[PDB]
Amino acid sequence: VKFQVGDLVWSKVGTYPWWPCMVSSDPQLEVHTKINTRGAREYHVQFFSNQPERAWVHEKRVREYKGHKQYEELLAEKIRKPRPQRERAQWDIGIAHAEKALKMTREERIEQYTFIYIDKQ
Ligand SMILES: Cc1cc(=O)n(C2CCNCC2)nc1-c1ccncc1
Repeated sequence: VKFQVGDLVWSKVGTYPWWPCMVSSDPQLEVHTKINTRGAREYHVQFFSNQPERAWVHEKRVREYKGHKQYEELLAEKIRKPRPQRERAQWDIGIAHAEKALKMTREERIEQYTFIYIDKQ
């Protein structure tokens, strides 16, 4: 376990670009990390965005978030993929939240950003 609740990370999931996240406890499993069905470690993350979403992400697809300018370094891990405008606008919102979160303590971030989960009736 390298990440704890409230840690800021970048996550690379499916078709999406590296995305700013906050590690959090899964509302059902009450853990922020687990070993998956293939025996690999995963972390539970909240994606910063105007659209709250969460996911379990494989540890190899998670990186410590040091700042928005680290994005170029992640791509370096000349040819470049373009990015759709709608997705870029959502990513810019997520980054603005991540940058604000970076200036907070882990306790302040947990209070400010942890999602509220409502059971579907
Ligand atoms: C980056 C990203 C990766 C991902 O796998 N998902 C899924 C989460 C679960 N629901 C279906 C999308 N959403 C996002 C995302 C994108 C923009 N705003 C919020 C979240």
